[PDB]
Amino acid sequence: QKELMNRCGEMLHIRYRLLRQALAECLGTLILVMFGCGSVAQVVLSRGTHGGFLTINLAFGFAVTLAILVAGQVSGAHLNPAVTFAMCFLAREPWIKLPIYTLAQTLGAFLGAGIVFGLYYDAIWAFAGNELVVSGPNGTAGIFATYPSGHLDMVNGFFDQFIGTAALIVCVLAIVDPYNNPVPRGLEAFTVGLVVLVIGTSMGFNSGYAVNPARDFGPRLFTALAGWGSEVFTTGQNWWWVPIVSPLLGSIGGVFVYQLMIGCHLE
Amino acid sequence: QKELMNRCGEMLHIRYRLLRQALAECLGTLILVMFGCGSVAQVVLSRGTHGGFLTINLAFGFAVTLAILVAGQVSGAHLNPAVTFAMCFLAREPWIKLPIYTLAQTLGAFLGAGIVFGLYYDAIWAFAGNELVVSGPNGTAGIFATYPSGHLDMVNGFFDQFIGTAALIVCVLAIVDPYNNPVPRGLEAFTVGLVVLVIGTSMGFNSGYAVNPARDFGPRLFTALAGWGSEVFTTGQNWWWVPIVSPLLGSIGGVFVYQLMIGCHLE
Amino acid sequence: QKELMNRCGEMLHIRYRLLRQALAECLGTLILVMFGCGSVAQVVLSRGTHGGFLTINLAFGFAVTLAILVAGQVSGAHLNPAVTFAMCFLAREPWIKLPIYTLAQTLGAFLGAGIVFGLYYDAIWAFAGNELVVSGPNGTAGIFATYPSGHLDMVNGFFDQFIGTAALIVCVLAIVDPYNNPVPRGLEAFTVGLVVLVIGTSMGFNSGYAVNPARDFGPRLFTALAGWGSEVFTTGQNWWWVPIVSPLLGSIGGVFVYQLMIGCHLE
Amino acid sequence: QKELMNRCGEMLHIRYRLLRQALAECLGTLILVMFGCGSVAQVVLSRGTHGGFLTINLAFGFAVTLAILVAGQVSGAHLNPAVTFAMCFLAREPWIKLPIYTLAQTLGAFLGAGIVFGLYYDAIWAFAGNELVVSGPNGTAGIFATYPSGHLDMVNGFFDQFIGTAALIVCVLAIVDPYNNPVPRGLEAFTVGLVVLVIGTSMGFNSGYAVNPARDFGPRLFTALAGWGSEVFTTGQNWWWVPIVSPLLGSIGGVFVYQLMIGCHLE
Repeated sequence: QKELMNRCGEMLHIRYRLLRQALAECLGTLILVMFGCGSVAQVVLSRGTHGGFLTINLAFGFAVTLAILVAGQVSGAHLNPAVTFAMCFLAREPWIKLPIYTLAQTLGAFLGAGIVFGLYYDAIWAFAGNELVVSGPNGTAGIFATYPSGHLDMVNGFFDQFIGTAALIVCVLAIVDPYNNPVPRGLEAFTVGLVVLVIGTSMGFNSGYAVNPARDFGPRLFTALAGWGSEVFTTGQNWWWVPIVSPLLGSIGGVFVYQLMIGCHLE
Repeated sequence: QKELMNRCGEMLHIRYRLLRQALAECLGTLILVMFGCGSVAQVVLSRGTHGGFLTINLAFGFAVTLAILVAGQVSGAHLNPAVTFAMCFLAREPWIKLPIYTLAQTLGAFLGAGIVFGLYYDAIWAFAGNELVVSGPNGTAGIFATYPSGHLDMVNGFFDQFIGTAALIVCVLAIVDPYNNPVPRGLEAFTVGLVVLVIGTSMGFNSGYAVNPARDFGPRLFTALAGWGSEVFTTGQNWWWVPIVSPLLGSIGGVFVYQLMIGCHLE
Repeated sequence: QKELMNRCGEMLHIRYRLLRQALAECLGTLILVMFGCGSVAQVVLSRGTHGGFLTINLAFGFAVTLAILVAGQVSGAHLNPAVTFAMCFLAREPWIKLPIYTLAQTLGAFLGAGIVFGLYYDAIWAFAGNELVVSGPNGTAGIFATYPSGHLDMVNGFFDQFIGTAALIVCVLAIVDPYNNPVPRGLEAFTVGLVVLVIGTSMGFNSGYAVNPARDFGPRLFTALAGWGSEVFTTGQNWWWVPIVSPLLGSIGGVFVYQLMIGCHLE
Repeated sequence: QKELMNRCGEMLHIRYRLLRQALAECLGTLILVMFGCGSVAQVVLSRGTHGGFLTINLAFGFAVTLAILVAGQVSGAHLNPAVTFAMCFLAREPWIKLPIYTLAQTLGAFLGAGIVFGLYYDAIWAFAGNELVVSGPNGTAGIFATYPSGHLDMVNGFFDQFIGTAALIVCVLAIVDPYNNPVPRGLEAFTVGLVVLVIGTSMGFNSGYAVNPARDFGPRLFTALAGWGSEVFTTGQNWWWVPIVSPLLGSIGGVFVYQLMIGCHLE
């Protein structure tokens, strides 16, 4: 039966490399969101019975590792518009793929929310008694997108994502640096996956350590059309744009931090 | 004394390769079930005193790694009829070993339940006061097999295992792909073990993330003969066939997902 | 100042290899017990405030990895009389070092208890109000040695350690097998450290997953002389000999299990 | 745009190697403190809702791994004056960089506290109602620096840090030993990161497993100027000097322990 599989492989073969990389980013971000947002639903819908916040940190951290193992060889497994912006800002990848990856990263993250919604369709609907509440004691929209806590304000929420994304790029840039290799080559999947693991355990209290415009805006746009309504965007004094603008500004901020102390003074 | 050991080794040497691989699968699935179902008994019989659900996720995830380290070099450490079905569907392994591995995977998983039952013989019997209850406040059958929760329905339970198994095959296929190696070769034990770790932390709320017909039907058949009675099969509106049919359909579904976006468009 | 260090190194150089390996086993078991029994004191004296049972599993599992990294190159990091008995039974190491390693493993484990006692000297004494209680609500002897639970009986306690040690040897033998290498060579520290991690999360409910005569009898003998009295040995219907006799019988039982299915039918 | 980046790289290039290593230590300790002290604020300000003590252990343990991945190739990622003192005492690194690294390690740790303070500015101020309390039910100074518990005394606190640092150097020396390599070269980031993980789970109950004069005195000096006042230094019967003097004495104590049993008797 290998003759049919090889025949199907040659027909479905994609000549365009750019579209091949965008297809890998859709599945790479799908795994990250399905295994990440699905973990939140496991600890929110169960009210902590099936795990606490450490379950979210372990699943979100190791979902990046698995997403890198899946789409790393094809597209580089950027998995983040802030990460893609950092690579483009460093003259490492063409600027033409910045909107291509972002469009391919928002998708898949949007699809990953639909998979999580279909995975917990009965639990989500029975959480608030055949109704959808954006936030509160029976809030269900917090599973997909990230929302500020009661203590968090508008100014602190901006710097919460800025520091989270800057610390992500600083650690990511050191891993992907060709001249900075304190670890044998090929272990970039586990090392980058540890960065998201310690970010959730350190800066995941204010909002939910989004630090990813695709991971946040993607499922947030899904919840608007799924039935949560327009209240998703207006929650937290129009919080929806904070996990988008701030991580982009945090990427260039984290690019400068690494380059000024270690990146430029190497070799 | 090495002369006797070498003499015993040559006598016990098995010429048939297929039977050698089936013998490895029996011990490979035995370790997976003994260390997996034993973890559930540690957190169910102790009522959360000796660990929560994160204990189950860590033990189930790392039991696959140890089972791969034990039987990986001999049989490939399929450890799953859905995984074996995916390999056969991809023209990677002969179809003759699909029933051979499944028979060898149900066994060992059945034996692994007996080892767990003998490990917690006093705790299981004293859990309900010298009696066996399939489900409820003193339910003991949920340690071995997986049962749906109160919120889970018949339709959602089918798609809960379908999504769990499809996400397992997608991540497994990327690891075992000869042309998709973002990680140095030989680390397949740890990478696959992380897939089960994040599946339990993401989709382990609805039923218990079976995603393995051998890991579910094996000990479930043990509980029927151990003393739990025929109520094990009739619990949850005849739930016993869901962790069997759905993961098989989820394997081919997950095979298509990986091949269409990354698998076919490689090299 | 390197001249003095090199001069001191040549003077202190040990010609005897057997005594060099015994010295490594004393420090190897010291790290395992200090980081293992110290973890129990962190969650028992704090009444779960500074960690649950998962803290014990992670610390005990990763203490074996660090002890292997410290004494692996010198003595092989057996760290267990049952493991040493398995190697001697397999004609891999001389029988002369079976009592030498056991004497060197009981020591260090005894010293590791003294370090833990001095680490938590104030917490241990203030736990019961300037008194030492072997077991109960204010029990402090359970930190060092392992004691059966209320549900555990004499017969089940024997098979609890037998299954725990047999599963340890089966996974250890597959790692140290020269012809069974599904993982790149040199990762034996992390792979063996995962075996103890999943044993604590699976079979650590009945008694405390001793599965190590040196790790159990060592600090238990320390508690008798530290002030706990002879009640340590008579607790649990003379439980002290169960974590000694059973793991030794479980090592040869686990040796046969691996050899009959995978060990003999290799290459 | 690569022409501008290369032009900027040559201008910003640093000729002095010693200043290049000090710049790496500032960012290396910054990551360790930002991801370490930020984890404490995640579990203290949330009152355990967003994680327990295991969150601190995982974040502190893996922050050393990420800090080594960032500054390991440049300065060696000492990250600890006790570690730097151990290297200088072993005639491995020049004594001239002992005050240079310590000054560069206190900084960054001081800056890491400011980043954590700005990350949780609203949560810290709202924790005690627009006020700063050093210790108590609303204590906020314990996030940055380490303070003794109620049971801990002056004598035990000295030996709590002595044992913690000695066990750290013993495990660190075995990893960085050129002649003691039971693990493939290059995995020093993960192996050292496991040492801090098991130290927090074993000896992190008495004070908070400081075992690092830079990680403790750095943010402690920040809290004095941030608004906590001079009570930070006088808390716990002048505890501030214990995490400074004791780890330095524990480094040479741990140097002797490893050298006498394994270090000297090698090759």
